[PDB]
Amino acid sequence: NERIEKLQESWELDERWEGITRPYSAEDVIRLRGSIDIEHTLARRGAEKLWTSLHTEDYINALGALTGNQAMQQVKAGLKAIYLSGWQVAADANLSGHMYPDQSLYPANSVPAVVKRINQTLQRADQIQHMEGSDDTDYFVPIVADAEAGFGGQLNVFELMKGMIEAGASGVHFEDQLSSEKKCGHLGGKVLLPTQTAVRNLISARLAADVMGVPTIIVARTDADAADLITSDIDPVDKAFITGERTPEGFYRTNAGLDQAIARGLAYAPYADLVWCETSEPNLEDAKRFADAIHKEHPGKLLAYNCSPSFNWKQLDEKAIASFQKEIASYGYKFQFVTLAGFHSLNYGMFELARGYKERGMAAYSELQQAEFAAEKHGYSATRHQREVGTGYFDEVAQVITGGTSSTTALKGST
Amino acid sequence: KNERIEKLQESWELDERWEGITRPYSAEDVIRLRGSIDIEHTLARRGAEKLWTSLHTEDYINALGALTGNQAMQQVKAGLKAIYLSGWQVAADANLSGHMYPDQSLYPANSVPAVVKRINQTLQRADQIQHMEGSDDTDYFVPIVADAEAGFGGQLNVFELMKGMIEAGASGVHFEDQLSSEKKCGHLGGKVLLPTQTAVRNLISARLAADVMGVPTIIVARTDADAADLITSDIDPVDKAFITGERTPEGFYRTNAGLDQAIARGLAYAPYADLVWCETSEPNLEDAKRFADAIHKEHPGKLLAYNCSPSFNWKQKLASFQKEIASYGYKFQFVTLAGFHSLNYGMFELARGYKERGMAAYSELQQAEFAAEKHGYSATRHQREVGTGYFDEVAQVITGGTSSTTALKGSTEEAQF
Amino acid sequence: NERIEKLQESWELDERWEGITRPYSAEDVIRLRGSIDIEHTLARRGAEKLWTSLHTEDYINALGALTGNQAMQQVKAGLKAIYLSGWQVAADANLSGHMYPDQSLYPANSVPAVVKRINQTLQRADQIQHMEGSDDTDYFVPIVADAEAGFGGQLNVFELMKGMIEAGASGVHFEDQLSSEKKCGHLGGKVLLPTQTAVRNLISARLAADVMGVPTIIVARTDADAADLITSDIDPVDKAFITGERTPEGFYRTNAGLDQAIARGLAYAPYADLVWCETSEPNLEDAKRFADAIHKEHPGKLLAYNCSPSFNWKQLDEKAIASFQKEIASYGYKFQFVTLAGFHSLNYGMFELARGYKERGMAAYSELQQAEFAAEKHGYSATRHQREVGTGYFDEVAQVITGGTSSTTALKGST
Amino acid sequence: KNERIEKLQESWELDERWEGITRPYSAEDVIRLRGSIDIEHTLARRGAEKLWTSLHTEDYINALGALTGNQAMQQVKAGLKAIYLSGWQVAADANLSGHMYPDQSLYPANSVPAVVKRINQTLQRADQIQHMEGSDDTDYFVPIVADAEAGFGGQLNVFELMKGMIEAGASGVHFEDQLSSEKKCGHLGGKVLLPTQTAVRNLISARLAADVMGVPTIIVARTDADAADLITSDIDPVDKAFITGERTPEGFYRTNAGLDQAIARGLAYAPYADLVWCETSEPNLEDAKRFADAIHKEHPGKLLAYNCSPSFNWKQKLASFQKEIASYGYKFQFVTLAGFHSLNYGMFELARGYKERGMAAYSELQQAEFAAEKHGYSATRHQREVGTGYFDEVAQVITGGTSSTTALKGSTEEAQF
Ligand SMILES: [Mg+2]
Ligand SMILES: [Mg+2]
Ligand SMILES: [Mg+2]
Ligand SMILES: [Mg+2]
Repeated sequence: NERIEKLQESWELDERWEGITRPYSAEDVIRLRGSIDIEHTLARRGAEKLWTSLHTEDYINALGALTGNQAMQQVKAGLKAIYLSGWQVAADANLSGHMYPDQSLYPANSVPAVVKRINQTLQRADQIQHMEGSDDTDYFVPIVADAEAGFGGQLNVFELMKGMIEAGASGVHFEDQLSSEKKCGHLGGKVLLPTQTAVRNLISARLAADVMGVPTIIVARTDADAADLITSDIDPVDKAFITGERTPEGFYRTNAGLDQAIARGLAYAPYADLVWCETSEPNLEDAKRFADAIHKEHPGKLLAYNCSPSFNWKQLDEKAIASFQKEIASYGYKFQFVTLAGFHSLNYGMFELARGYKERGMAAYSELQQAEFAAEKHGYSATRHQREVGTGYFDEVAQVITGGTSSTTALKGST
Repeated sequence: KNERIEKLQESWELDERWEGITRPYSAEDVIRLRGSIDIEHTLARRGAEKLWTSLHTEDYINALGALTGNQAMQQVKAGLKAIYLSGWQVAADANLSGHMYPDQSLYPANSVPAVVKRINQTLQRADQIQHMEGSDDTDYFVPIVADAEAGFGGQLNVFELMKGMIEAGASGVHFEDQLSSEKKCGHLGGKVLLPTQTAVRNLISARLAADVMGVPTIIVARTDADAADLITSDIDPVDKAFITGERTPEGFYRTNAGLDQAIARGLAYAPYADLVWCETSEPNLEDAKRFADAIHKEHPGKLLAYNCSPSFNWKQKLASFQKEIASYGYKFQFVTLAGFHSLNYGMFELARGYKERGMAAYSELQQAEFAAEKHGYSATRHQREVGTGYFDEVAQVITGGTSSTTALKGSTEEAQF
Repeated sequence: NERIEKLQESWELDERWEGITRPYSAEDVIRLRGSIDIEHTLARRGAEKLWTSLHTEDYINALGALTGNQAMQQVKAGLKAIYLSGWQVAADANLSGHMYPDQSLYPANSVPAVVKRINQTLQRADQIQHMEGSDDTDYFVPIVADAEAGFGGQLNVFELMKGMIEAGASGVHFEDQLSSEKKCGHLGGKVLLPTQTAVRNLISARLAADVMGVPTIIVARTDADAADLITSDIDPVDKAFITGERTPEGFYRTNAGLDQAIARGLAYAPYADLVWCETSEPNLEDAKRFADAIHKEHPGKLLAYNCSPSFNWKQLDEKAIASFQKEIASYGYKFQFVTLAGFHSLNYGMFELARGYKERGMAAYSELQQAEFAAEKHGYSATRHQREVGTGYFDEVAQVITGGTSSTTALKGST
Repeated sequence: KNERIEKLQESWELDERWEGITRPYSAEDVIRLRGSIDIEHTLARRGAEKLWTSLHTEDYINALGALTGNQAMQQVKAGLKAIYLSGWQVAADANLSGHMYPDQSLYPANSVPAVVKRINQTLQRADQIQHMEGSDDTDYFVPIVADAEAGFGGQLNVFELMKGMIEAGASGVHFEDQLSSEKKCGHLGGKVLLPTQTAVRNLISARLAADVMGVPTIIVARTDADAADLITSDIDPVDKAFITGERTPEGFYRTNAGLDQAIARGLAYAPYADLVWCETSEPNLEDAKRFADAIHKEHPGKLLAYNCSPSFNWKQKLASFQKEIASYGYKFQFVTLAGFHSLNYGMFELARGYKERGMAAYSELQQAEFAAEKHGYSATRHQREVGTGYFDEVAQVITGGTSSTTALKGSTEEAQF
């Protein structure tokens, strides 16, 4: 009854949970935890640090990362969150090793492997700085990871959520698409789950976070803006949008648009810490519309916005773009992210370098290196590549093990 | 048995591929170790045949380090004729432990083979998108040259590692004469050489594995003996010329590190490898010429390999470097850590841009990506790049074309691109 | 047009494909293969060897294996196929490392990792025998692997099938359950896919087998015997069984039983090489019923039967059990398998050994060892444990590399 | 900094845990290497504390090799108080390459940690099923003792491996004094010893890693020097007593293999380990007594570890063996390859049964499983065993109990069991 107490208590009495329904008991959670409590330091400090930041910052902008090096540069650049894109993992970082489109094709433990990758890189960055006493950068920046539609049912979602926390994610996002026909937000052929089925996914995620004993941030996303199909008419709430027309597959045609997005947003809002409307373009008016509707029933709900590379941020005007993030943080969009920054950064950079190189050999490469040296004074250390990867950290381990007598120390003698 | 031994025996004596190569074992030994069936390894064969051919056809072949499928994919698209696979890059950002490590054989031994397989599956999906659309004649199956470090242990770990590289579809593999338990990056201190006889055993085990796998995989013998001023032992008469007599606390022996200790190693290894690589501390034309001249006196025409390392300050303005050393026999040239510097510098520049100017910094990259299209860059159309069109073609074939949930038709990539 | 030829030809003209519909062109397959052909020796010889065996044997009985050692003993015992149970992988051999029930909880590339495991063990067994010339056992025995419901949609099935072939499976089985609510055949709460959706999975698998250029054997399984729920009324064919009643989730109540099993079996039969009816008990009468109905429309269709450890093969009579397999091979069930033999073999053996050991120490262990020695003369080599794992094979590699001068050879000096 | 150094410094000087243990490094060094935060490792701590406690409380602790969660799970259920994790078994049937290997460090170095994590996740699910039902008071969190072989390389690979073991929730880890590139099973020929100073460095690196991970993980120093008649080098004065002068082609040195070379190693290692293990070629009571007496003269009460190996013909009928050697100080006793013999013999007996008598052979096993239930065997009810009841309880909590698709109600395990 005492482990149940120090849980039921926190719910009642913690501002962290104001405007959050949990339609299970603290008795249920402790029945599923098993007989002991396992601490998850990284995911707990993470969840706490992201929650603080979202209330103490004007807003928090992130870029997608599909490597720990990529995330380490985000953090050395001064970003205060990391976005783990399911698209990017599908494209270049999943456990199958295949390039896939964004249709839940990869094995469901792929994203959590990348979260652990990122945290292990950040820890090494922290270990190097600590040993040196060379700077006071907090490398443990919260990671917000894509759980797509949970890769199947309520129990897959549960397992996935447990995986994300084990890995040490600070926040996870679930979308109201059908796992079986899941797509990129900015592709056609999207299929919605009944509102109740999307709400059961969100309860599942939170119950998983409760069993793991961690206040992980849960983002509810809706695809209901473009999505004009749904799997069932079973929820009265959705009958308001169905035409009655049906595809061969059996799915139901629906009136997509900001109305459906808004219907989902208010339904999911009592079960999420942030709400996120996938949009087909970066329309300020629609962002404001979407926000207001949520805020009427859910005053000061933290909202999230995908500043998508699937948009042409130029066909949009130049001064509007410089001010977009500040402009939408205004409406309540306190977590903002460029989903595919890492994919475009990675492909653009290697294509331009390989072409410089094919055309002009090491001259081309010396342009990167020189660009690297000029960037040292701004906090780019990766130019000194052996230090960046912790060659100095492992030298110090060798000196401690050998009491200083090692002749095979790496850094002294290096060229 | 005599059946399979003879196809093998024939090819060893007839194919110009194995000219100037010794095998100190027999076809009978190879078939004894193979098992009762022959398993085909299509991409490893086609790659080894293509890489060899292009080494005897091009002025030279120049590569960059790839640490992801996408990176390798942009290298092919831009016109490069091989992919270098850096174990350093894998240590740092792409190994199966998920840790950031320095170049010291700390990662799990099957890591580079995993990245080889990744790269190959990316290239296969790139071809499949091209094939389906009949929209270009690009060969996306370019040879991968993979880092086997010092083999992660002895002669059997080398055997296993060499087999892994080939199953994953590597065309070339390099082994270095360092002690595995003390392995380092070429450009760090505290390198410990293996006795020469021991370095020769590893290249022999490497050739046994490729013969057993029935694939003519390229082997690059690498020596670290330019900067490495320790050897595990005085057992090999050939190494006594360079041993000072001084021992370390650990029991290692001091050697006179230099170009001569490298020339000694290069000539020991040249019979047992298809290319030879001397690691160097600076881009020195006269060391490269002397090392080449020393190798060509005993193996005229021997293919040589040069690491144009990012550990050097490319401020040698006396470019024209690749052409110059290619004229000395250096046909395979690669910038080991290109992938790490590209990825790392790239995100840092964008992230700093982003902190400062928000979505304006993102717009600049998009608009640089559109500008690269005339050069043949397609990743700005990213749904097509990762094969959304290919999986809609799979969907349409399964449903006979009634599929309602096809992806591209009604995507922001149709309207806005 | 010539790679299309040496495909369209095989279909028309190969007995292997008699009574098999492919509702796509050879043009479609070659459009998806890409520009070259990759040989898969193991999966091709496998598919050929299993197909031969099923026509040249009275029938083929298998046991479930969740390790390569387990499969090596099956083969040294004289079995001619191996059954890769999705249940067992869920229980003790999946890439997540968790014990799960049989509800598609594990990552979707888990089963193909176990097929590659098994083939790598068998190859080592073949390499040892070859080197020695000590016996002529064919260790490359066909593996028949569980693809559950494909872990999502038509494209997951496709990817999974490709995975199974890459791994070197000789046969794969897909079931007409909903991936999202998938269960063990012998559990409650089963949910059927529309017949057309189960038929699209099977086309998907075969198209994948066609792109991979391998005549992989495809088993269609139905859960329609116990399963009394279905996801949609969209297929006219299924309206014959729905009551019109609906659960909260939205699913449709159905009249389960041999009639529904038979409806699915004839629907799936033109798209599969074997048909398999999951049954709630080992009823000879129902097995015969099921067979006859299939054979009327599909004369001499190869059928498959799960002799399930979920049955009490004793509450069944003793002489009926000794003759069951021969009895049902009679009706056309030429592929028969004990799904969970490996799970029960593994848990029973370790529990009885640990208890013997707790009670009587090394005396207990010497009973196993003595049981092991008596079993040598029947073809159990694992008693000589260093040879079993290829210590001799790697010694011979060391002698070849060193030209015989090795002083660190393993076997000479062994105790 | 002084904060964290002192909790550490305190515990080293006060806790009876570290009595008779040297650290040749400082708390300051440990905190310098940790990073800026303390990460907790619950199962590694609770396990190390439980294993230590039970080693000072029980006549002795006896274990069998587990190579799967299920196997470990049956060992706990049957009443055993630890699980041995064999690297040999992992080589053979349970490593991350998926190959069958002999005991020679050919598998990927993160393999045993993966099996440690597997076993722990199985035990966690076993507890969760027990907890949910309030149906027994069994402690399923029994200490796992894991094989780190010779570390897969040098002092840094040992450091990394020791960290992996702890993250995965190992309670104890053993390191052996063999050369990694030549590692063997204890009972094969061609074992090559590391110089003593080198074996000591590895146990020091092992303790640094556990101190840095802030967990009191048990370390077992193992010596192979009873049968191993080669050493890599003559560098260590302590080893000159046993070196004959004869060198091998490879440069290894001949040593006088025996109990004396083992006693020399055991006493070198005892200061740097929590238990000491002498590998032996036969179950000899007088060697075990002499080895124990030699260790207890310098470290009275030192905990000792005995491998009751399946490589021996248990026909020593002069059982009562475990009690006898436990009386000599051998508190941790384990049958390394039990899991492999259990799994292998078990399927072969069943498969031969099955070829001969079909489903009658299966019925016998079922009926043996029912007979074991009175002893407390539950796996015959297999849907419950793998937690079908636990995931139906998860389903009911998510749906508030309207779930139609719960699994057990209307299963053959309800009716027929
Ligand atoms: Mg996504
Ligand atoms: Mg390297
Ligand atoms: Mg199954
Ligand atoms: Mg071992």
